[PDB]
Amino acid sequence: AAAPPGKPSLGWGERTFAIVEVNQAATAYNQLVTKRDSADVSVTWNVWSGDPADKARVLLNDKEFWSGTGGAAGSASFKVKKGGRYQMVVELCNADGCSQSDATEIIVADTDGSHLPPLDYNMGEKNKPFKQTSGKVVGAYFVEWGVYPRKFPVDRVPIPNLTHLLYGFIPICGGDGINDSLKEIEGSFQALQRSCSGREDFKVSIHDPWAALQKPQKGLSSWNEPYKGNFGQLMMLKQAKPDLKILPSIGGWTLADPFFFFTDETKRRRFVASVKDFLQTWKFFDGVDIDWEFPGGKGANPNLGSPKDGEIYVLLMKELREMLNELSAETGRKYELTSAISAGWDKIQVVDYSAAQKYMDHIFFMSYDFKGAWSNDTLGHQASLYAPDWNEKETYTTDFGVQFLLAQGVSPKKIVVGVAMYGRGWTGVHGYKDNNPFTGNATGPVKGTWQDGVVDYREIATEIAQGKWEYHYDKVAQAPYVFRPATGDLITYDDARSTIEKGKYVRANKLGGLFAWEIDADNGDILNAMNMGLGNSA
Ligand SMILES: N[C@@H]1[C@@H](O)[C@H](O[C@@H]2O[C@H](CO)[C@@H](O[C@@H]3O[C@H](CO)[C@@H](O[C@@H]4O[C@H](CO)[C@@H](O[C@@H]5O[C@H](CO)[C@@H](O[C@@H]6O[C@H](CO)[C@@H](O[C@@H]7O[C@H](CO)[C@@H](O)[C@H](O)[C@H]7N)[C@H](O)[C@H]6N)[C@H](O)[C@H]5N)[C@H](O)[C@H]4N)[C@H](O)[C@H]3N)[C@H](O)[C@H]2N)[C@@H](CO)O[C@H]1O
Ligand SMILES: *[C@@H]1O[C@H](CO)[C@@H](O[C@@H]2O[C@H](CO)[C@@H](O)[C@H](O)[C@H]2NC(C)=O)[C@H](O)[C@H]1NC(C)=O
Ligand SMILES: *[C@@H]1O[C@H](CO)[C@@H](O)[C@H](O)[C@H]1NC(C)=O
Repeated sequence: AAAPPGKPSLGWGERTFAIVEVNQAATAYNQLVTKRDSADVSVTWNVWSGDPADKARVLLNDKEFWSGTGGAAGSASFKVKKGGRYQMVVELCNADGCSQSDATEIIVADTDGSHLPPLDYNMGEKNKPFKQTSGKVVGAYFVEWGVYPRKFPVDRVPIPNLTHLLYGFIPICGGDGINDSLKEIEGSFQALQRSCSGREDFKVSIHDPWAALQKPQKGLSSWNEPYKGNFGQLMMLKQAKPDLKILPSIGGWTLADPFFFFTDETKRRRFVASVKDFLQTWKFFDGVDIDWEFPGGKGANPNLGSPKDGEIYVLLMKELREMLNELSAETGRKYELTSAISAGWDKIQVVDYSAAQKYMDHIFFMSYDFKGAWSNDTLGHQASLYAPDWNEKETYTTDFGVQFLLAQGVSPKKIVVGVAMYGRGWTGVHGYKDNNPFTGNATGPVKGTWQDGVVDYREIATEIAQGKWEYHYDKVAQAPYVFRPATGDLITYDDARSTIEKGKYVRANKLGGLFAWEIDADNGDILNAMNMGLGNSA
């Protein structure tokens, strides 16, 4: 006896939608992104000779999203708040029974990666897979510019082997006076201004929208993937490892300048609000990393810095945490507040980290760049654990900084020790005593991989193997270095031996773990060492 309505046939229209719209052709951030709180779906259907007064429903994965009459040649529009891949069906009803259209798939995109398959990886180069068993922090920085000459997109990141991924860097909008430090690097200040065009200063932006959201990378080349570039892959990343913490790092050396204006409480509040907006917009992020270099000055800008920064650093941490607290209220998620701080005691002394730590999850202790080509007559270890035998009252070492930091009353668990995946070096090192090249003087920077005076560990590791270097290991300082007595070339770096030693130090002293700058300069050796040295499972 049953005679349901005719089978609805879905008309043609849009099949992909986005809760957060991204303009694939925008240079400015304000034109690049619009966050909506829901997407907006439309479906057309048609039944030749039907009863328009029948009942109609639109079902996304067998759940109701709309309800009306439709009947014969109908139409519906409704709002979807959570992204994913949905099977869409139109259902017709009369007094006998119901009819279901054939399913059509739709993509509702959103920035927590819901619409995306998991970013998958293969261990590359010397990486060996580990399990994060130790409960220790194992972090690494990923630079935005890595996708250009460096050829290191997100998919080359060995994500079984990390607990934290720091994205460097996120800028703060500012022109002349605000962000002058960017001018030492050609194109970059200008690149920022184009990005922040029409944007209030002291809000956060994206330094390179192309790299971040528009560049095609593996898995996202199709002409309408809502999100491509770096952010796109990072979304797929949280989908392979939902527990891997991905933090946006704000500042760094050449972007830290706006922080010195946060003495102005009005500007600070705008900033914190913009970070809140940033996280609601880019949901794959898990909180905030602050990289102000440095509170009190002595960073890129020789004209910026005040003792009054130590107190600002703590109020920024208080207000940021409070923002994340109400961000958690609305989203039910947990967020991390972290920060990268100097390992020099004279910069540490500026801030009361015992005062700030109650707001923070972790402190990434920049225990590298202790020495470099910025000096011809202060040669030494760039990232050593202890002072060298030929200079016992050396204050710029991992150990000294950590002890100094703890002495403020910081809880050892929050301190995450830094490891260098790069070398700093010199050339023309002459006039040294006792076959120790550090007692002499250089005539300039070593020849660098990308930049002068800096060398990727992969480059160093490979050339040591071609016999192009004299390898030595300071067993007292716990740091390696290569030397070339001919040309007078000298390079300080971290290798797997010093890195395992930092691991043993972290564990002996009940520290938080290790992190590395920067992930692309490693061949796998060092991250293997970090994991093997913190007690993780192979
Ligand atoms: N005693 C002090 C010394 O301490 C001091 O030395 C300083 O010590 C600190 C210690 O903390 C060092 O800082 C640490 O290490 C890293 C760097 O080593 C720090 O990172 C900083 O952050 C900023 C973020 O903006 C970095 O900016 C980026 O720098 C790169 C250059 O490598 C730029 O490259 C340019 O990229 C653009 C595009 O993005 C390129 O243009 C593109 O070209 C491609 C080609 O294919 C094309 O397709 C594209 O269309 C086009 N867009 C352009 O050609 C590149 N030049 C990035 O753009 C730029 N964002 C910055 O590098 C880095 N400094 C980190 O904070 C910290 N962990 C200090 O670095 C060190 N200076 C010394 C100072 O010498 O003084 C003593 O007194
Ligand atoms: C390291 O030493 C080199 C060479 O002594 C310095 O470079 C020279 O700087 C002077 C300054 O006018 C120039 O006349 C020379 O041409 C430069 N180099 C050479 C090879 O002649 C360099 O400035 C020193 N670096 C630091 C950080 O002190
Ligand atoms: C290295 O440079 C310092 C700078 O003052 C100088 O005093 C010293 O004599 C130099 N050493 C050699 C071996 O040239």
